[PDB]
Amino acid sequence: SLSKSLQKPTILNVETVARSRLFTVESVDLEFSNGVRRVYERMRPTNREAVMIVPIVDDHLILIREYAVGTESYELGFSKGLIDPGESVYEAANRELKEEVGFGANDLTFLKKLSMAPSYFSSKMNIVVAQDLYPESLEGDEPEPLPQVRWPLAHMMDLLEDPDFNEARNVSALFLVREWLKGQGR
Amino acid sequence: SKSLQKPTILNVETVARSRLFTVESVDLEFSNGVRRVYERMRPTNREAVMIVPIVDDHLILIREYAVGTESYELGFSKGLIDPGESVYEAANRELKEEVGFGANDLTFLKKLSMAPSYFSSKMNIVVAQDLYPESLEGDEPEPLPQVRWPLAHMMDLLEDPDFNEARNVSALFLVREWLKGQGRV
Repeated sequence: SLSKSLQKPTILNVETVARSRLFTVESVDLEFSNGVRRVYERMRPTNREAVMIVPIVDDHLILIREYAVGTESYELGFSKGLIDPGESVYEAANRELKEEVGFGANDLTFLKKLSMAPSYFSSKMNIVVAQDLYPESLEGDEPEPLPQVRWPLAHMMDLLEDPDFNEARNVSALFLVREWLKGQGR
Repeated sequence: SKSLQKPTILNVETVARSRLFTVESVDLEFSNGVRRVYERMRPTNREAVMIVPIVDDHLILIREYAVGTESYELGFSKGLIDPGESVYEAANRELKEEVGFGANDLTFLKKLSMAPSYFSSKMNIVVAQDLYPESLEGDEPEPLPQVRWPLAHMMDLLEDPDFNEARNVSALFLVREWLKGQGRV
């Protein structure tokens, strides 16, 4: 038969089937274009977005060490947080830097927006590069201080040899910033 | 300056369960005495695999429905590694189920975590070459349209929002780096 365009399935029903303090899982009844019915599960859709900041000062990246309960270990990577309602990406980035690393930035650049496993989650991550930093601290919600790690741009790619850093958002960010740095040749 | 001391886990408790999700509440005591109750997805040892097939200087991508964003993604074939399978074996089987091809040359490029703050799952990236026809039945509810994308313009994928997902992006850049190594550019 004739090749045809994509046709999204119709959502027959959506029901909350489990809720924790931070998670709300929904059961979604679907009917695909070919009439096949299936029940999928996903995290309740939200429009709350995240921001990840990549600070560069004196030819070094500023990374942080942060506990992750999912793996029960310390990850090495870029500062991340949520964009509060009403805030632009630049504003959330500046606020998160101040709260996590004690600096604000006069030069913030929005490089890319990414989704993460959209089959189950609808969250987006905005990658921002921060330069021309100045000291300024804000109170965050971290239970413990976030140790900072200065990493030379010239050896940026060595971060891929550290399993504590090898997380999809960190790796995507690393390569996107390097591409951007090439643009201006710095 | 003091060394890193992981918080101590005082208590773990299942607090919600769905068909595919089991959320745990974790009581923590950081080394500075601060106490917090974090929530996470029950830790698992099960791993995923993602395959990047290359044929005649082109990437083979697939379009697949994602209920979380209620849209069609454009990207690499992904699946779960079955217990007892190596990454190579899982990659070959998934290729077969999803694109109808097996591969004689499979290379394991990288292993990545995904939001370790709440999940503990790993994603293995495998490049597949020297393909041959061979189908296996998967459990997909509808066919997965295939899209051929030239290696010479692989970075243009970053201009398609249907493709811009952290795992696809990481794999794209890692495969490009690897291609450079064989002068495939």
